[PDB]
Amino acid sequence: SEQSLASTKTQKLFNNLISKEESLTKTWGAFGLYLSRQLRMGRGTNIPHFGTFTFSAPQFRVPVFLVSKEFVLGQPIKTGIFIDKHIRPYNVQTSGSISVTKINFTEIAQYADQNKEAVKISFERIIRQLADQTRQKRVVDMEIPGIGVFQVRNNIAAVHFDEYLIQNIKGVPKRPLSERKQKGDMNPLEFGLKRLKFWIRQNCFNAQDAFLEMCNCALGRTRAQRVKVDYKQFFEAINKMELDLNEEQIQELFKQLDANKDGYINYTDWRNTIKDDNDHLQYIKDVIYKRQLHTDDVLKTMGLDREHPPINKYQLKDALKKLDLTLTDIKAIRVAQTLLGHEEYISMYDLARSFETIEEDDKIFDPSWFKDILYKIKQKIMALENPNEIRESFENYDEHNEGILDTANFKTCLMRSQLKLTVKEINRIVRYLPKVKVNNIDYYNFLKLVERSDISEFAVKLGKFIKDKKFTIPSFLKTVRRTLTQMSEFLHRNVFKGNDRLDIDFYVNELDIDCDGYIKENDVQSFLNRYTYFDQTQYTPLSMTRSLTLKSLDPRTVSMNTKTLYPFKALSEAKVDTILRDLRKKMELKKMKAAELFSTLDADQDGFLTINEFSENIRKIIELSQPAIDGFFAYMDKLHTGMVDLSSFLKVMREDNFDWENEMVFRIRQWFKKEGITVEDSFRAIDQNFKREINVDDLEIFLKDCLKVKSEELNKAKLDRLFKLIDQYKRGKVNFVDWKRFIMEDFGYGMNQTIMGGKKIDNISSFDWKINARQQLGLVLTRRFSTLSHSFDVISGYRKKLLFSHFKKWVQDTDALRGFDLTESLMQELFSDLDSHNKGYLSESDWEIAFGGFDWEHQMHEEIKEYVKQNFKSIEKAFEFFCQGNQNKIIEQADFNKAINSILPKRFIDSDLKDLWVYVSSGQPQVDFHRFKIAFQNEDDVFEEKLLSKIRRLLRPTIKSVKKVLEQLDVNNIGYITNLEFRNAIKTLNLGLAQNEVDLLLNICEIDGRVNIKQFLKFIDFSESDKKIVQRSILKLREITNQVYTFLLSPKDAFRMFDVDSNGYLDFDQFSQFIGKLSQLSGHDMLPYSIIKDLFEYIDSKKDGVIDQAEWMDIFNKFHFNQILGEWGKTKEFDKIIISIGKNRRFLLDMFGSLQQRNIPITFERAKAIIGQMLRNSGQSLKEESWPIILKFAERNGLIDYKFLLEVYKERIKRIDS
Repeated sequence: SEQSLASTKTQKLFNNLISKEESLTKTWGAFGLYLSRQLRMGRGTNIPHFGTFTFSAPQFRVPVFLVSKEFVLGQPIKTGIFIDKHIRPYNVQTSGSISVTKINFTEIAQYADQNKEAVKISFERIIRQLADQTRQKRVVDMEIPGIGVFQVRNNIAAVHFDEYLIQNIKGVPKRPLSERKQKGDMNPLEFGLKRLKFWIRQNCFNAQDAFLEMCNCALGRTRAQRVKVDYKQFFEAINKMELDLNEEQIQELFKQLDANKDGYINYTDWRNTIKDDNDHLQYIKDVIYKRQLHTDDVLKTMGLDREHPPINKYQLKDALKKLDLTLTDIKAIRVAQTLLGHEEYISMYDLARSFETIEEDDKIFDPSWFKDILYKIKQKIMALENPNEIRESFENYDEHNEGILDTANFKTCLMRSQLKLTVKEINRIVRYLPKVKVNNIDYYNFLKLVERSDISEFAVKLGKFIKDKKFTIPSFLKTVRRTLTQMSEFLHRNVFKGNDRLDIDFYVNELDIDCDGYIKENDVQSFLNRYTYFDQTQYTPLSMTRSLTLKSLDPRTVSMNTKTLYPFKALSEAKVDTILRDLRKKMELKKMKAAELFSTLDADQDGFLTINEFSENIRKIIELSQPAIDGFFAYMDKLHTGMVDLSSFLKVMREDNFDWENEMVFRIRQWFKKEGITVEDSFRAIDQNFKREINVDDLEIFLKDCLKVKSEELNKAKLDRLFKLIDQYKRGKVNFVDWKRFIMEDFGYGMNQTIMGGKKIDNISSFDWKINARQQLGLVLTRRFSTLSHSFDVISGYRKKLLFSHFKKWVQDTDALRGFDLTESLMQELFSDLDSHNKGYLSESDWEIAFGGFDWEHQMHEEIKEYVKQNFKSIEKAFEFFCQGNQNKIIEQADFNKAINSILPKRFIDSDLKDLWVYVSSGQPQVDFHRFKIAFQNEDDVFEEKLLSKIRRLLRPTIKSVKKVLEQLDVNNIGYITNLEFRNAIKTLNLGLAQNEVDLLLNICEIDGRVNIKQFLKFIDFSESDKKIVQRSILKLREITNQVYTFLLSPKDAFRMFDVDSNGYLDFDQFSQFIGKLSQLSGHDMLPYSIIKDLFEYIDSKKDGVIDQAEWMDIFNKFHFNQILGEWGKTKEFDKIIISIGKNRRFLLDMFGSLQQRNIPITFERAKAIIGQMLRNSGQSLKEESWPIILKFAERNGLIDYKFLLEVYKERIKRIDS
């Protein structure tokens, strides 16, 4: 144990610490070797202050270590012994005359290669340290090298010796000395100034005119040149000058104007304060001010936006000429020069600041009010109860689903929404939305902008990366090549530098549609064209054979299923009707028929419709948004197979499933739960003809009888479908392996490698009929063609694309789907399943990926070796059986062929057998064992339930009636019997029950100290399933017993004869020769192996591996006149009568010769009367019905030839005696 080693290292560490180890280690090892030697010697080892090692008292003797009373002073330590993981005390004070020697320190010294005194000192250190522990530890365990662990617990001590040592020393104390010896050898102012200037420019007054003007306003019409204005006159003027200035602005303006600070504004101060700036720049500024133009409107009028890069003088004058239509180029250049100053470029912020435009208030997210309103609309949208209400209203107002609405309708939808948008905000938004078709707006673009790292971004970036540098898809593939890993590395190094290579793999695994590990042109095409639908995995209809959603798990080689692109969401019926009405009226205007549209939509003329082709084609008639087209496409494809054919598109223009079969699979699995019978028994429960094969007849019988399925619901088609679902190996007949794997296999562990020939796909049931049909397809292809390329070419008819017509024609004239009976829709979905990229056609690579993993020769091989492994205990018994008893232990072609034909009838033809020989022998004319090995490598309630089941099994062959015995021990017919007579009755039944379980039955049936009978009989019986099993075996057994009677006379005599070893028990080999002899004599065929083993298990009711005389009788006792004949056969009276007949042979010789000499024929009556008289003379009486067995066989032509009977009886005795 680890604790013992830890304690030993603890002792060593303490010793090392005290010293501050090798000596002590070597000393302990040497002492252990010495103890091992002496224990092998059989001599006791007495060591002072330890105790003595000795063997136990007898008989064999177990080593026992006695602890000395001086091992620990003051604390009594008792002598104990270890047994059964436990340590028990020992109370033997005598050594049983076992000579005991003292410890030899010189021997231990020479073993340890150290000084004898040193070894003694170390060993004494060991004893003292052990004693100190035992004083301080209640529990002590210490190991001895080559002996075991010295264990202490609760003041009880013993040593856990080595088990191998114990077996070795067993029997030593009785052998001579030499053998022991051999065994033991181990060799404000600014604003006011602006307002005053604004007026001065407004009324076109210069300094003179403006001065005279406000002088007139403040002081009336005056003509004096020298006019001075004080603060009060200036204020009343401001009131009369409507400058909209408050008192503070007025005071600041007056203070600034009064340059001399004399309290009066003379004309000198006003020339000093304001200068004539008659420039068009101030004109434009005044225009912006009076019209109250916002900044962004002015910018867009000039042709520039907030994000426009800095502009030079040329773009500046162009924008200015855009702003003012009347301005000339020279004036615009002057204005641009003034604006720029000494800078080559003017920033747009500088331009806006200089223009003194109006900035919008309450900006939160972006200086542009357009993005501000977009963000506010967004926040309200996810603040809605339904964020999708706006798009629903937009679609409702779009009667044609064009995605396009005029200004009026888009306006109306804007007002009618809850967005709480003002009319001014609403009409401001529209003016900057792009206008398609003059007066129409695409609201999907608006929704995308308002809404505005994943698979979509990765696909878009990859597409742009491909497009920018002008590479076609094969050119891109070749450039990358200059597999998944290379693609990932190239993407990480050339495109997505900012993403981790792990994320690059995370995207490339989605780039691999076909999941073969290789990215071809089709993968890139599908990924670029239909990437948008990678997030509709929540809408696939879960056929519960396939469960849950599973992602790209970054497979090593173990791949997964496909949850990928499709437009699965569908429009509702009313809107589909509206769209159909519109499209049909446009077609009627076009005068273009339905089937004409159907052919026209099919661009590639393949007979089907795909989402890419439809989306690119239907838009050429009616403008439809992506959601509308996708939904109507989903509505058409009720099969959801990725294609829409002529018929379904007619029907939309104008099913069936497999839930029942898998549901029955679950129900059958549940019904197995209650039974408790084994897999072999439940397999026997179906095959009622012992045919080992559950054909359609056997399956339907089991279905309608047990499962109580209505006969109206069972037709050939679905029964064949269920049978094909069961049949793993597609053999048209279900053996033991087939049904066993049907019942046992788990759904979610990917055991379907055995089906798909090594290819693994997880979370897909092996029992899905799609995969079974694929397996049948692959096996037929491998059987009827050489190379998959050749098969692809011939099926495709030397074409590059395989259409649905070619495939259905080939399966029809090939009968490859016989037994599945798939309908047209089912064939369409199968062809869809074969198409991984949903292109509507299969390429050569598709064919190879779909069927490359199947090999009928290989499949043949693993099926054969699986059968061999399961049905033979070892490879040796197998090889011996296939040797057919050959004395050279080498299997020639004929022997192996015969073995294969017998073991698996009708599986193979001569060519298959020759191929088997070629495969197994590797071209050698003979096969040996090495080649064969290589080629073929309350709890009580359940306890009583088990015991009752065992007793029901054991009472099957007992001919004695339990009721009869129970009544015979019930004298008064009261119905209660006490324990003693119940025990005697159970013994009389001779059920071989051990005392513990008969006491268990006593506990079961104990009521007030008595056992009750009627309810006991009610409790133990035969179940319906057991009765059905029992009824099955008579007919085979009845004819076997018929042959035994006719040829082997009686079963008892045949049992005696074939018990060659004379142990009273038969193995399976003697039984094999039993059927061999019976078939040879009877002229019937050799019964093959599995029927033989099943009959052997039926006869062997004890499961002990052998058949005794009792079971041999009881099984054969089951087949009134014949019943009593079988009864008397098992009796001691039968053999006693034979012996009494045979002991007097000479008497019958003389008597029969005397009758013959008197010309008296020996008929039946005379012989029977004489034998009865002889039996009466010996005190034996015989029943009249039991005469024939004694006499019928020896009769020839109606006469009894005595010599034949006498000789066979003599042989009978000669066999019986031994």
